[PDB]
Amino acid sequence: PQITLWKRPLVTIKIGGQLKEALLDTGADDTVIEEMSLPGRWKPKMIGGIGGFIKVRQYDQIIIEIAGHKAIGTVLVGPTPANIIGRNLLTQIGATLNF
Amino acid sequence: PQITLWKRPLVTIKIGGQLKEALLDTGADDTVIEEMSLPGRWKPKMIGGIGGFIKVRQYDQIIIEIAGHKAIGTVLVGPTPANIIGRNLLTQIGATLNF
Ligand SMILES: CC(C)(C)NC(=O)[C@@H]1C[C@@H]2CCCC[C@@H]2CN1C[C@@H](O)[C@H](Cc1ccccc1)NC(=O)[C@H](CC(N)=O)NC(=O)c1ccc2ccccc2n1
Repeated sequence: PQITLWKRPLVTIKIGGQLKEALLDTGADDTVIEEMSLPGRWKPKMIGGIGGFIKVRQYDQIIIEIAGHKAIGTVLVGPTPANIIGRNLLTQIGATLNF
Repeated sequence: PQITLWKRPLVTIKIGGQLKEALLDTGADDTVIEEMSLPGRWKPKMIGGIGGFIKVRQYDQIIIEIAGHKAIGTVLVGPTPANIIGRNLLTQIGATLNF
């Protein structure tokens, strides 16, 4: 598909057995998902945005479907205002920015 | 060009006649540049990211070249951790996401 940028590039994702809407984000190194009760072990992390840092839980090898494309990788969970799909997963679904 | 996402999508911009590096950022509504002297009228604004909100100077109708493509639009100048080109200017240069 092709997604224009007139509006936020939101797509449906499936993670942890739940459907969510998430932003396809070339500016994000990492994938950050709003607080949800994912099972298993995690590692503490702090990540940096425009306004400072937030505390997140780092989960590895998380199964995650993005606009119908399967992916697996690291997902950070914590108190974000948007679910964001960053480059660690955008590469897995073969996304490019084109102009 | 077609830009893959294994690395940060950094390009050269020209703003105020000065060359800078900036991130092509589909997750950003707005374009935010580090503190600089910039010819133009500005008004105070607040914008949010992960981590919270910051104060910026909003400059409208600024000429900016992005990877050799012309845009003229709103640039926010302030203590951003990084120079980001958001959707307001990505749309001007005809950028899309593809997968
Ligand atoms: C997600 C994370 C891994 C932490 N990465 C980042 O946050 C990196 C950090 C980099 C260094 C600091 C400068 C910004 C760049 C790019 N960002 C990605 C970048 O795409 C980031 C992702 C994002 C989207 C929505 C909400 C929050 C955060 N967007 C932003 O920082 C832009 C800034 C702007 N235009 O005003 N924010 C928004 O466009 C935006 C939209 C909705 C919101 C609702 C509530 C609160 C804040 C909201 N911010």
